[PDB]
Amino acid sequence: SMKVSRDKDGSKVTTVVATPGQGPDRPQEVSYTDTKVIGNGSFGVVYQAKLCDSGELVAIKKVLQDKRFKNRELQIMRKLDHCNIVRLRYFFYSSGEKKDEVYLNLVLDYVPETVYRVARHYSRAKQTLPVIYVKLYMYQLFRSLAYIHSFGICHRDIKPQNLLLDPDTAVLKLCDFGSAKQLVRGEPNVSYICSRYYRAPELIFGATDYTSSIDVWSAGCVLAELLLGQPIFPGDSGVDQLVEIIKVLGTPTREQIREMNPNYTEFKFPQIKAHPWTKVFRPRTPPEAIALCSRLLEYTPTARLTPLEACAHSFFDELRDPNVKLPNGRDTPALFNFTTQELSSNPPLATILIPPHARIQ
Amino acid sequence: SMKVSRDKDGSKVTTVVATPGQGPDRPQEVSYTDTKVIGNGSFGVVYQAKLCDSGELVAIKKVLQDKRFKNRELQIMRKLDHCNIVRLRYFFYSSGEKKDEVYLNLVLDYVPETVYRVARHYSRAKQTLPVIYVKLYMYQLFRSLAYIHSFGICHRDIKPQNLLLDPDTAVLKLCDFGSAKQLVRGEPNVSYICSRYYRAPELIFGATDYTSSIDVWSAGCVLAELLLGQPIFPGDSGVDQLVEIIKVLGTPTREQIREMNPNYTEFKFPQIKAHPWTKVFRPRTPPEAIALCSRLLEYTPTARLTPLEACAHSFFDELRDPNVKLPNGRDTPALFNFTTQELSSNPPLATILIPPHA
Ligand SMILES: O=C(NCCCN1CCN(c2ccccc2)CC1)n1c(=O)[nH]c2ccc(-c3cccnc3)cc21
Ligand SMILES: O=C(NCCCN1CCN(c2ccccc2)CC1)n1c(=O)[nH]c2ccc(-c3cccnc3)cc21
Repeated sequence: SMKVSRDKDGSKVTTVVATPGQGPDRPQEVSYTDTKVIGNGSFGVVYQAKLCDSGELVAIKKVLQDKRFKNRELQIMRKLDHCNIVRLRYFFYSSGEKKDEVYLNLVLDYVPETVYRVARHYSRAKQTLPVIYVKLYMYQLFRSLAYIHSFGICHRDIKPQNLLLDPDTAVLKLCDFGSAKQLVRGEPNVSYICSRYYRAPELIFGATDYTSSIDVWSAGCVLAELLLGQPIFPGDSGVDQLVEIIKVLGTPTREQIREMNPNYTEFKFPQIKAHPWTKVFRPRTPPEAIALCSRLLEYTPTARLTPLEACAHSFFDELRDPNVKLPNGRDTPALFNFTTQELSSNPPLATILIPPHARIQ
Repeated sequence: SMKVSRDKDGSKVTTVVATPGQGPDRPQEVSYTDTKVIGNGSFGVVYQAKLCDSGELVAIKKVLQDKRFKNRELQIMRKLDHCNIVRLRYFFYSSGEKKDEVYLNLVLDYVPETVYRVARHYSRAKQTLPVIYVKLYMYQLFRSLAYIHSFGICHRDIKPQNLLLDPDTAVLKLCDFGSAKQLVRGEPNVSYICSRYYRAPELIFGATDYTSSIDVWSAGCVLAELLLGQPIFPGDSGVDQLVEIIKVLGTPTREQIREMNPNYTEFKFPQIKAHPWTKVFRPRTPPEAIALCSRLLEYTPTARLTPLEACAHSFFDELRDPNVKLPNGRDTPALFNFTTQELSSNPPLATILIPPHA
């Protein structure tokens, strides 16, 4: 149930009874106005709304609730609390019209921009993003992957449209968990997840025993695209994307093929040597960025860095400098407030991850 | 070896010793001029050129040759001869500076347009291609699939970009055989072929025991797109594409899933009723066109029409009318010159496929 009403200016106000996303189940009376759509697609609509009291903007994600099982994205978002993941404020059920069908409404944080839109403005104007921002956005993405992976949860759809940005504060928040799943060893998972251009090679080869290192592949593809100004592995079909990977990574050995898809899909590729990564990027591209990519875009899934090991990479050393500032002069966002959960994959890395000036009493 | 030279007006002329495509290996001296790149991508470059002895335009596809095996696309082109398939006129090998790497060059026919660019012109102008042209193109596409399927060959990349058009003559020619493979029962094949928007469901579910009916699915996707003015099953991911398919066809039954990919990817889909096909298209969309789409876009790969059965669909009856003509006044191109090879899937169909007046 929801109660539609209005104000003196006919401004029109919706009031629902929602459950808070985190914390104990204490229903809340939430009133919002100025509902406008911000793109639909597949799952359903994603609306923007203004909360009547605080005036804060929020997002509402309206999808159709299956009456059999509870919604998997709901169950994951409720376990998550991290500064680089879009927060689930409230959720409530409703019905559009008659239908006899129930809708699930996820009330999330609003963030004005996406990496996709930002990187597209620079690419249209024949330029690239300032490396300080590429460091800041990549770091916060790797932080969010390290957090969700600590729970065994794989995003399975890392792409620039899923990376929200506050331009003022340089904050990045991972969004869209409608494909995320907990990966349990020995259970099979569908291989048709993840968007084209960002799918790991084991996904293209149809493997169903893939681990969380697919997200790291994807992130490596986001980084290279910020550096190149265009997708590094484009293609309208599996075969085309493989060709563009071979061009960069070289032909995969019989051993590397086994690590990806042990089924061996029974295909023979043209034998091309390894493109020296330094020849892939612009001349002034920082060597440490090229180093990070090569360690993320690996054939062998287990040879790829983990998210936590990526943050500790020398490419992010400038972020650990005590004097680092945003170009507009503000302080950087929270970068070093790691929890025990985040660090659980490798707690000794906090000797690098937490810089000395951050542990000053 | 290729001998670069010039004419006497300052034009630049290339002369190679090439092997005719469809014949005994007996190389000739071919010369051409006016080399223009018309697009590359993945495989390599695709030029356009003019034969010095006839001024005929030709396409040259240039790929890199693996010294291990022979090129699979060359081996297929040499066995194909159909009026709705781009002919391989000659082929020859060449280099390019040092490299120590050999390039294969396929001299193919030139056709000035594609179904993609023509479609895109009507879409941008908020019109739909007139149904006569949708019939003509779809029909010749199905003849070309009926032919190649009769050799057990699957194209595996049926999309509008690969459907060449001569606009004056209304001739369509299939092209790009760089993913084509003969499909033998019991041998597996890679599931990562075929462009997005046009991939059959068993491909999205990663099956490797698929048959030629993947091309028929792709064909129906072309048909729906020409009717609608945009792709029917868009999506940047397999999940996104399957949702668009569930929207139209309804939730696949546990039976239909086993027929597609018996492994069962292990996924649960939302339960959506079948969208009545007549509510997918514009109001004035011919019911026969909708009827043919429903028989091409089937979950069960064996429930789909074969290319030859689709040629005999009532949607193409106007093409077998003795008085049909093109909108520009010319006669329709070859449509009924079937061969035994082409009809071998189902010879009884000749009494429909070849009208009394041909
Ligand atoms: O997309 C989110 N902001 C994007 C804002 C970017 N412009 C969009 C609207 N406008 C514009 C658009 C087009 C042209 C011109 C102007 C101005 C800013 N989101 C949030 O702010 N909170 C979210 C929570 C979940 C999801 C989401 C995304 C995908 C799948 N599932 C959930 C998205 C957001
Ligand atoms: O595309 C073929 N005509 C299409 C011609 C259309 N242009 C003309 C216009 N425009 C352009 C206009 C102005 C400036 C720049 C460009 C480019 C496209 N082809 C033929 O005519 N013969 C073929 C044989 C093989 C293949 C092929 C393609 C891909 C993979 N493998 C084989 C294609 C053709």
